[PDB]
Amino acid sequence: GLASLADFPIGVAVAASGGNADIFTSSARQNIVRAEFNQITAENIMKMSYMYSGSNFSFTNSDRLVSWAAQNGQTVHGHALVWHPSYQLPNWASDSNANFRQDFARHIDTVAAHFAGQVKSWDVVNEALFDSADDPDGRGSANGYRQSVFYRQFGGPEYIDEAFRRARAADPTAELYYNDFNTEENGAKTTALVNLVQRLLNNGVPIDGVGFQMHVMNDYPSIANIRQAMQKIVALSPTLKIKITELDVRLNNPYDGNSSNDYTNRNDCAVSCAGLDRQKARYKEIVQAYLEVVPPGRRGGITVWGIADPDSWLYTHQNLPDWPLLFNDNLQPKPAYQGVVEALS
Amino acid sequence: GLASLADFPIGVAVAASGGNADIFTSSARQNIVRAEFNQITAENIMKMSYMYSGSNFSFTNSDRLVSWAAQNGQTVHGHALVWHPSYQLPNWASDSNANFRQDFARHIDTVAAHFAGQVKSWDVVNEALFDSADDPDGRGSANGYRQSVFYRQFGGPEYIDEAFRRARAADPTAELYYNDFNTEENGAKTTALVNLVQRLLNNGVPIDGVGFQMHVMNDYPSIANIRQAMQKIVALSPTLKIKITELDVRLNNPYDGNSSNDYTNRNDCAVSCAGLDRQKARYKEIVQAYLEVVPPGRRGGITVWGIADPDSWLYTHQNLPDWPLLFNDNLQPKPAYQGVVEALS
Ligand SMILES: [Ca+2]
Ligand SMILES: [Ca+2]
Repeated sequence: GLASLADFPIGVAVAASGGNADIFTSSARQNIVRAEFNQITAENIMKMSYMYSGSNFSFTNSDRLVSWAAQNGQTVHGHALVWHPSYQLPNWASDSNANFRQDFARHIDTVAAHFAGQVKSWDVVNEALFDSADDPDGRGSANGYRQSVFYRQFGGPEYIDEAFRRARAADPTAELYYNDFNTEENGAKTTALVNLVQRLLNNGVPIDGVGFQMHVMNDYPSIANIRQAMQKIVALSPTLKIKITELDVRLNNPYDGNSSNDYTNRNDCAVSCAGLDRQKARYKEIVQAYLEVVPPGRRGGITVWGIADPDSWLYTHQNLPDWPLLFNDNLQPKPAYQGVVEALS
Repeated sequence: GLASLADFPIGVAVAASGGNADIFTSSARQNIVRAEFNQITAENIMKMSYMYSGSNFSFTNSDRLVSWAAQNGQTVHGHALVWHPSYQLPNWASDSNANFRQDFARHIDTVAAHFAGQVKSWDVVNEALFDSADDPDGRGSANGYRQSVFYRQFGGPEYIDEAFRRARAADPTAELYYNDFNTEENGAKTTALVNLVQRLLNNGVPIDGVGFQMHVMNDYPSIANIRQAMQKIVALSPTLKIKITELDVRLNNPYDGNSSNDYTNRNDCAVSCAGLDRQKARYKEIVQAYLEVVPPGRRGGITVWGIADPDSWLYTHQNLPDWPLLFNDNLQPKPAYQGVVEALS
């Protein structure tokens, strides 16, 4: 399948929290992963709070998934050491906690050391950049940075340098990624990414690569913008790796000022519609831009953000159905799957 | 069923956009509606852009639903004449449209007149108040108002006055509501709701009632605050109705700073768990508060926001499973349903 077409990881996000998408329980999903992919990212269960039972570390459920990957031909991309959303914050990660920096170091040291040579790569820090459309903390932009509890407790972005350094000491074999979304738009957040990254390289911070989420729509951003965004990063260093971490492709755009081109019914694109054909071309042109802009030896992987459309976070979004992935509600390849094969080939 | 225990509308949101929850297609859902409820709101298909095919009005799909309702014992609550989210804006509702005010008028006048004796009540304006959590326009607060396209085009909140006057002229029998969420917290948004409603009452605007969406969690906000919030609005006018429009109850609170009390697994509360028992009590206490606070005669209805848990918008939220409604994944009544019957009894 897909993995055989590339010399770098071709990954998928897997669910492990019950219900239909559960990788342990869905032997049909297992067989797609075994046939098509060679790396897994935990969709949720390696997020920060999942490392804890109250205040003790607890790795039973995540060790389960990593041991599954190992026996099923998959490396694992660890997602994620440091990330802000309150639902996944350990209980220590509070403005009130005066031992915050200590508990922050023990987290990185303990988790990275625990998975030492069982995980290929980490999102060491995820989503550190201010995003106008996504600021739950409310605080607005601090020089390009999100003012999350980590920023607030460290007084600045130096929690980023510290997470890299600590992870690198704890596991000297792990590929260490900075990961974020909307940095492919080639706008203000892409510029903040380049400055973020230049600063870490200037400081001697051990970062191995930059992760682009790539949660895109069929027709936005344009690929010239995605191309340029990636080019700008590849230019920063002779060595720095580029990984597409979270690739999914929305047929619907609710931000384009045009409600007349929206698919509003679940039946619209269950078998055949123009949007599925554009989706084949859109997956194709992104994987092409990747191969063209990212030299061999610096390709960290392409990962798609789930197995089958009904598993997707976006199978609904903005009160609109969508069909964002390579496999359809029946676990059958979509024209999207072909676009990726044609690009990789 | 529930509707037989009250002398005000006992309603439910129904889906009609394909898949499992589609009311035209699920005889099992139809039978539940016929048994339990006497009012429907369309979850989606009565939103603004659904009234159009391109630039022309198209009432075909919404007429089918309204026909459905009248045939199966249901009144209809219209949702909504005026609302900001971009996914549902007709093509006219643009800063680039020199005819905005004309197109705005023609929308209200046409849709209201078209449903005139067919829909009992309207959300006339929905979500006009600024919410710190929910500002996609990016503009912040203008004196407690959301600076939506309607607010910008009017230079202020007088689009609200106009929408109520035009609905009243176009369908003089419809009960005319203002609807909003987080106004039950008794915080800053309750205070802005107070200003909003005072102003309309002051201007002589024909508002009939205030809707509380009531998207709550098991333990937040407290019913003391929910009680006082409603009291504050009942206090404004000797005749203003109160309606519960969008009631659902989350077991998971990912805002309480504790990731140790979350249910992370779809199986957690599939059969029984403590959250389901609290949920019975939560539904019960909210309906009791309603009955206590809102005089008979001023009771606009209680509506629950969907039929069965998997139909719910919150069946997943913040990456966590949830179980928000009165019927379970198997269309069996949950303890939630008893809490309602108890409060109504
Ligand atoms: Ca669109
Ligand atoms: Ca919680």
